Amino acid sequence: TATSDLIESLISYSWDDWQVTRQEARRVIAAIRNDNVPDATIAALDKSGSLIKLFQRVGPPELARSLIASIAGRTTMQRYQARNALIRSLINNPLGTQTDNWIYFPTITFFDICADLADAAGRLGFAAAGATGVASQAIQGPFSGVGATGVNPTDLPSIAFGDQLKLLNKDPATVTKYSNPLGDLGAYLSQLSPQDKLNQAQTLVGQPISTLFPDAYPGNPPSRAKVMSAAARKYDLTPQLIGAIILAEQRDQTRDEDAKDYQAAVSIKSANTSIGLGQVVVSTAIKYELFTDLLGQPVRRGLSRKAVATLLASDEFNIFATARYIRYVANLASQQDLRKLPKTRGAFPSIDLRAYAGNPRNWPRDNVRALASEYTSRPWDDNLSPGWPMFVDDAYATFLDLEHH
Ligand SMILES: [Ca+2]
Ligand SMILES: [Ca+2]
Ligand SMILES: [Ca+2]
Ligand SMILES: [Ca+2]
Repeated sequence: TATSDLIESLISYSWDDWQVTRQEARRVIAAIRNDNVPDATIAALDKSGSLIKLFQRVGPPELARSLIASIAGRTTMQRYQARNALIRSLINNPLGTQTDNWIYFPTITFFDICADLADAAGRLGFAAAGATGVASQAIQGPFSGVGATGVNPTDLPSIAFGDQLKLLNKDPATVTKYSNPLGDLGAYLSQLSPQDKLNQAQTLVGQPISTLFPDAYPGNPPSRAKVMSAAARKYDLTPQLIGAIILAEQRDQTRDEDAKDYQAAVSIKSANTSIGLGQVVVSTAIKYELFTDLLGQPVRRGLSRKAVATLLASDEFNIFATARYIRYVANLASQQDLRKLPKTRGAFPSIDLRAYAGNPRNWPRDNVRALASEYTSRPWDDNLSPGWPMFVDDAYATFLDLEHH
């Protein structure tokens, strides 16, 4: 193909030219991504013995990641040929892609994640690129975590050593610095205009996902909204309900909290923190296999705890995890006997347990309120979160209003 022709030239050596430079590698990657016949291109490269050379010669891990994610993402019928060539290419024991943010994924696992993600994105309808909807520039206070800013938790600088020492000694002032920013939830909402609220919601859903696998997508990363819609369809939810849960968490989130969430989880301590958009707890993601619909069993079986924590920092994995767990909680609700949940019935008298089995568009508002309690706290133990239900319900009202807009 025209693309394989160019790639063969770019990776070749000459009288001069004893290396595939970073710029040549970038051109190769762009050619792969711009290609209208990617399977044909891979077939041609393999036939000429150039496929293994391609993987071996694109050296810096950051470029290897882009190359491998792009090829895994674009291939269908030649998927196996690419994977096999990648495997053969690693015989001289390169770092491959296993560095930096991706140090918890072996190189072949990186390929397999990208293949599964691209396939999921295609099948579930979130492959298509979103606009560069604007992120918040905030660096502290409520609504300054990744939901607002698009700054990935895995990209945040190491917490200052002085603070790590204070956090270790459980210093009140420093703990607060890295914890939930909101005390009185209702007081927080009371200080926002309707327009402020719609703005937050739009900021959250309108911007591209902060993803650890951007080149697995055919173009630019999809909007949060698109991924939330895909998850809503997969789990019989709505983007308004998923968005309400996430907007509540993100209002009660800061940049510093994000840094602590991630860094503690992958430290030698392997802390069980809540991570990312939906503040999914690492243990919950493992207990309930929350990536089931984006990653195959072979990939999931091999994931380390720290790999799981890292995936939770990738917005699309987090949105699917959040949504799958919401549907788990709703399904569990539908199996309950309301007579055995007198505190729940007391607090939410219009709760309809059977309705939980269906779509949120047909849920009473009390179902949204009760589920908010039972998302943040243990589900259906008849112990309720004090203020989370009205906090999420207000965000829900906003999404119904935004949906209105
Ligand atoms: Ca938080
Ligand atoms: Ca797979
Ligand atoms: Ca509970
Ligand atoms: Ca909307």
